[PDB]
Amino acid sequence: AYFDEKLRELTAAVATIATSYLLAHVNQDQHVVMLTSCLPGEGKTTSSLNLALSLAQMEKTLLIDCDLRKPAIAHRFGISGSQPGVTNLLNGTQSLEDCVYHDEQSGLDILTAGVYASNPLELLSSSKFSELLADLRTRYQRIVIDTPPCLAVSDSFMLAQYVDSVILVIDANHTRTPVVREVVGKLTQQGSRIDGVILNRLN
Amino acid sequence: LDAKAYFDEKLRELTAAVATIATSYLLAHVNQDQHVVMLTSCLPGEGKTTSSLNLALSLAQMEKTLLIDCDLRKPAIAHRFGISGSQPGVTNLLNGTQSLEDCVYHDEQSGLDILTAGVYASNPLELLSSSKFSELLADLRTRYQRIVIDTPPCLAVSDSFMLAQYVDSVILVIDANHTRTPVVREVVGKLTQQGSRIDGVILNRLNA
Ligand SMILES: N[C@@H](Cc1ccc(OP(=O)(O)O)cc1)C(=O)O
Ligand SMILES: N[C@@H](Cc1ccc(OP(=O)(O)O)cc1)C(=O)O
Repeated sequence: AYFDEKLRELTAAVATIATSYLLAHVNQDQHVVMLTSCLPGEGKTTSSLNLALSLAQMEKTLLIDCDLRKPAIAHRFGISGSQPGVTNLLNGTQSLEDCVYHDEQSGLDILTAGVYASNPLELLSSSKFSELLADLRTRYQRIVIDTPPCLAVSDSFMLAQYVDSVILVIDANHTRTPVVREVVGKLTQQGSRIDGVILNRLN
Repeated sequence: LDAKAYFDEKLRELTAAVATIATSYLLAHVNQDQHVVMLTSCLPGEGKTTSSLNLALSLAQMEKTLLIDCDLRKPAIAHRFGISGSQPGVTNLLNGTQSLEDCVYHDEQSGLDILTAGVYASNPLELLSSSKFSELLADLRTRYQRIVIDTPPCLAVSDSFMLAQYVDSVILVIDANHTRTPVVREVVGKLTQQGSRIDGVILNRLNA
């Protein structure tokens, strides 16, 4: 049943235009961009690729899958589970060349989550992670980071230290605003600021 | 320089797709007797082919469906599924070069069956006014639950006024941003003053 997949993913794409516009033409200094939600199932992963796909039109961009717990990016580009990714780099198994997947339908570069890692937050709080991000900055104009939810784990409060912009994805049909207000509060009380929302509408 | 071209194809495709949902619903759940349905416009450039696509694709999820390209003059269907222009289709069948089996292309991403216009033919109205064209339609009726036919614009050539005799329903595709209603009212009259009746509109909105 293809036509409804076409409506869902086409809709998902337009729901990210104003966010993609702002980044491309207003805050051009925001080189590393982090997408997150308060809970699972709010459209965060498809908003991430859709954002990265459009930023790929004007800049050499990288999409990184950083939900090392339930990773989806590799799934949605039809990428191998074999394909080495982010954890592979941090663990020094493979190098960046044998890790980036190039979707040259689009020009986008994709760094998948990589093989399983039982220490996801340990890995992400690494100084091998901060070093990896610093190196990717000097190689890419834009980087888009898919993160796991803000209330499930602490990963994303950890990552936000490292990024230039946080975009908060919200299933406006179901997430309640007092929750959002609390998540915004938790970020504010450690430093990070929210630079924009994406309001998906799911059923 | 920017992503306007990328986002505008998506927005155009999304608007085009959404414009065919109510049409498809009506056919799937209200007018189930209308097995062969014809889409057309008054002029070129009104969204008619992608409306014929999405409609067929959408009917495919509930019924065994066939999309036929019958604009033998400026054909688009084959182009939009990434099918070779070589691929035999309607003209091939009418000219008896190929038979029906190694003519139909199956899009197995979607379940839809597609019959392209086929190789070029300089006798287009000649061919469609054939009897073996009607015999081809009679056979396709017994093989498909729905048949969706993309046809030429009404005011360019007369092909579609001829085709309407063979179909159970005519759907008129309209670029409501640009087509003017007295034009539409005139084309409706031309069908009204022969057999055909219009059973529904699809209102595209385009950005020339
Ligand atoms: N693609 C659909 C639904 C969707 C659901 C979940 C999803 O992934 P996650 O919840 O992990 O962000 C992505 C997309 C939409 O955005 O409308
Ligand atoms: N090519 C655009 C718009 C378009 C589509 C079909 C179309 O058909 P026609 O020119 O025959 O009316 C016209 C314009 C789209 O994919 O929606």
